[PDB]
Amino acid sequence: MKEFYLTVEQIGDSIFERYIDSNGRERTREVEYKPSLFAHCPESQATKYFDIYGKPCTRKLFANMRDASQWIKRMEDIGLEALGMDDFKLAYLSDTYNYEIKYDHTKIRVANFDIEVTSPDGFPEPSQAKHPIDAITHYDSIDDRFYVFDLLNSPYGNVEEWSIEIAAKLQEQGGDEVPSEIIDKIIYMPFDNEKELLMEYLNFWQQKTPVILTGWNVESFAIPYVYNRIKNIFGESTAKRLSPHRKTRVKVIENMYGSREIITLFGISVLDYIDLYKKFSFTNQPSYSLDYISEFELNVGKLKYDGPISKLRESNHQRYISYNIIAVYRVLQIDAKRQFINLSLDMGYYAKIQIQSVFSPIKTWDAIIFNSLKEQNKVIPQGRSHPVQPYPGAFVKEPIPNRYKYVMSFDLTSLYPSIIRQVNISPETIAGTFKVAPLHDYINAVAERPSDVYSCSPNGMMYYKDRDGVVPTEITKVFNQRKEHKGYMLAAQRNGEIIKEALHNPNLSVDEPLDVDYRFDFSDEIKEKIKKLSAKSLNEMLFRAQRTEVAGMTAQINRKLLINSLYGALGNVWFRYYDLRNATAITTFGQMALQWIERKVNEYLNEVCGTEGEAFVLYGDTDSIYVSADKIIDKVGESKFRDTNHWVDFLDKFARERMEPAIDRGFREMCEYMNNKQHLMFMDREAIAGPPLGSKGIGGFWTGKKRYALNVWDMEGTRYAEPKLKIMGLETQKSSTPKAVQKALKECIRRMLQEGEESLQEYFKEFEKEFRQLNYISIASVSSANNIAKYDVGGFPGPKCPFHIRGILTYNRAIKGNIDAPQVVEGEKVYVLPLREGNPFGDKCIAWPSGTEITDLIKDDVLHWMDYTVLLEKTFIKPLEGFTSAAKLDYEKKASLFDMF
DNA sequence: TCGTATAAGCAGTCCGCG
DNA sequence: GCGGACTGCTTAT
Ligand SMILES: Nc1ncnc2c1ncn2[C@H]1C[C@H](O)[C@@H](COP(=O)(O)OP(=O)(O)OP(=O)(O)O)O1
Ligand SMILES: [Ca+2]
Ligand SMILES: [Ca+2]
Ligand SMILES: [Ca+2]
Ligand SMILES: [Ca+2]
Ligand SMILES: [Ca+2]
Ligand SMILES: [Ca+2]
Ligand SMILES: [Ca+2]
Repeated sequence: MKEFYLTVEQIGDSIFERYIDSNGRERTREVEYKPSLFAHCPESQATKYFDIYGKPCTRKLFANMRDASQWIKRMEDIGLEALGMDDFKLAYLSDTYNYEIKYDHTKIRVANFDIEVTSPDGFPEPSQAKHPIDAITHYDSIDDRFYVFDLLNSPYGNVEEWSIEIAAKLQEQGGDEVPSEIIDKIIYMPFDNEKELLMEYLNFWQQKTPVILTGWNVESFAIPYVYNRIKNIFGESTAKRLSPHRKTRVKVIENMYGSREIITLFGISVLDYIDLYKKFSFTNQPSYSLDYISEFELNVGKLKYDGPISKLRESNHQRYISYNIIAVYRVLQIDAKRQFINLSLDMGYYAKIQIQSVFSPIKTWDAIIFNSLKEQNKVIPQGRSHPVQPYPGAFVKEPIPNRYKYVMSFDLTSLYPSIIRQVNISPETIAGTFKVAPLHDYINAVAERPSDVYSCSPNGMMYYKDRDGVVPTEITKVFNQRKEHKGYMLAAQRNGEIIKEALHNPNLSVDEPLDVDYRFDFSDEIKEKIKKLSAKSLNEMLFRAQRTEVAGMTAQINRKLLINSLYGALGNVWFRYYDLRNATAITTFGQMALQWIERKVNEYLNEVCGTEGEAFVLYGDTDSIYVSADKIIDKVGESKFRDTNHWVDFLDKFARERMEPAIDRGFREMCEYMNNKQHLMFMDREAIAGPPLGSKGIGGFWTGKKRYALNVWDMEGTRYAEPKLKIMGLETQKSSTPKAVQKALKECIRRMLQEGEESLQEYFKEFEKEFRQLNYISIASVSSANNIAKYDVGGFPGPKCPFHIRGILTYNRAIKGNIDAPQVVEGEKVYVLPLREGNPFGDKCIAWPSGTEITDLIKDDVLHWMDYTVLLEKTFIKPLEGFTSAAKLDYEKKASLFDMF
């Protein structure tokens, strides 16, 4: 096999590299890597190294890395550019792995771990580590085993061994239902004392040293706790055995308001799954507890136990260990689904970076562009200091708030990256500027042509047309990878719909799901077989189709994230290629393109309908337009259509055969006007929306910018078995809105779009009547809680105190003196409830940590004093009134003359 | 919330608005 | 009570 790195570190003048050798063996080497850096040199001198602008460079080879660093400093003191890759370990990887890396994941040791710590006096601070570690479950991907380290004897209780037999049993037999598929994979090691537990853990760690280290909150909790606990018990040198090169750093993470400490373990790549989830999942969650996320991702039941977690070990050690094991498995189950580790390895090896650098697109892109340029003996510029400066972004059209019955939307593919490619926007392709007319003049094609030589953006920038810049070249590669995976995702989605249809008529028979690749559109043969399957097989196939879709989603959406972040990096001061001229060139062209095509689509439709000045485009945001199709439907007449799918097909065909060609012509003209290198403004039909044929549904509505709902029949070539609500921006989509309220509002919107006003009034009346029965958690609002101390004046609300922060202050007073009560963590989320006048809490709201039941001593009081009226008016009625007035509908039946009978 | 970007919505405080 | 000025938070893109 081809060799690949696992981890790389710089330690003084040595590179420490763990890698897989040609035989598949894990090795470690120390290399006295001599880095090269570059300086500009005279034109006369003959060399093979040039900077990105074609200026000649001389290579300076340093006796060691510290010399290179010292040189960079002296170059700053002199006031001269020190060119080249200043992160020497990236240069080492580039030198050592000068080919496309092909990695074998089966050879990479992925460790998933979780620890337990009993604590009476509240949260066990990792930096203190004052309490014993009494359980560690460590899953190893190479052995495929859960190693369980169990403390039998503690100052907080002596306990009996965990029993694998009870662990396996159903909860109905008094067991813990540890999943039967892992029971055989558990290696249980009980211990008489904490020191031997920890010593053995370290010896184990040494034998099976993680390359990738993950888990849930491992970076913020488990790793620092284990490290500091071993430190406190044995000394630093022993704690540093967690690093394979015996080097660690206490790393301070700085944010806006305060800071925390993590431990950097050299020669390990820590990918904390919470952090992976937050970056790559594209969710915003009310809580980030593992139970909550597991429930959301996997539909698994919450881990059940009585009493505080501080008493679970001594009261039920059996359950204590089993839940520790299960918590580790849950992260693996989430990864089997979401596949973020796979993604991180793909991105990391592609860029030739430390795998943990996938969190940073700036680092990812710096390394991709460096390797790309190195290939041509080109030399990257030095990073520079820049002041943070605002710059303009996308255009968003102000919609007329209204119902909109028939809507067809159109969307530009991967817009910002396409702009970069079309215009040829790169640090080294800048050709100069041209005198800019107001944007409106370009949109209406009355402005003078910017250039007859260069490719232009309406911000005034001109770019070379002779060759592609390194940014277009490298963004195109990842764009093309994204395209492949999105193709797989949509095929899986279309395949899902095929299964949902067949599920309407399941066969009464025993059979097995078809062995198929859901990444490809089902053939005719597969379609026939599906029509003959049982519901049990169809459901398993639907589950599998949907897992394939999710896998594709991860792969495609995060490649899209990476390429859109390359645009965003052009507007970040820490990026090597930071240039506000390039960032603005991109955003300004985007603005032009959307308004240009709006004008075009309007002109085209006014023509085919034989009108003038009619607004067919009702809305647009950044890269997408929404076309009112009412007139198109009316031109054939609703009565001519057999069913919903009939007009959906007709619109599909109108969009494909008539509008897209007009849209294409309009963008090709704009490409010529701007003299761009390559036409890449590809705008395709996205959504087809409208009410069910023969219903009183309104189809869709907008309330304002970034706030709308559509009843969608077809999305990007996926014809739904059942219409799908596409709701953007409205309270149903906000994590701050109560769960039960999101669900109720969503159903109000469903009724509006699919059934009409009367149906809506039916549902509202019932919800209003019954809502006081809803679980308090389901009707709690959610908010992040920043700067709690700032607004805390002697335990009371300071000036301008935010409503949710007031809740927390109320809560804090209610749990005063109690170090066992859950504390609200700064920067984390809270549930928030209003409180009726004259409650014992002494204020108008209370807040407690999200994902949790509120502590038992105040629960009854909260439940008794909860202000249901305020709750209803704020989270439900106000948003609903917003929706309905926008749509010219009433949620309550207005009195009429018929009330006389 | 360490980790690419801007546009823009709504809740809530504070206080004006004769 | 509603709006603007502003903070806080959260979406859409
Ligand atoms: N997370 C982000 N970071 C930076 N820029 C973004 C981000 N999301 C969107 N944008 C900008 C760049 C995008 O090209 C543009 C429109 O985005 P969006 O409608 O999500 O899809 P897209 O056109 O980028 O890809 P596609 O439509 O192919 O899925 O807005
Ligand atoms: Ca736990
Ligand atoms: Ca699209
Ligand atoms: Ca798009
Ligand atoms: Ca059938
Ligand atoms: Ca879009
Ligand atoms: Ca097309
Ligand atoms: Ca009480």
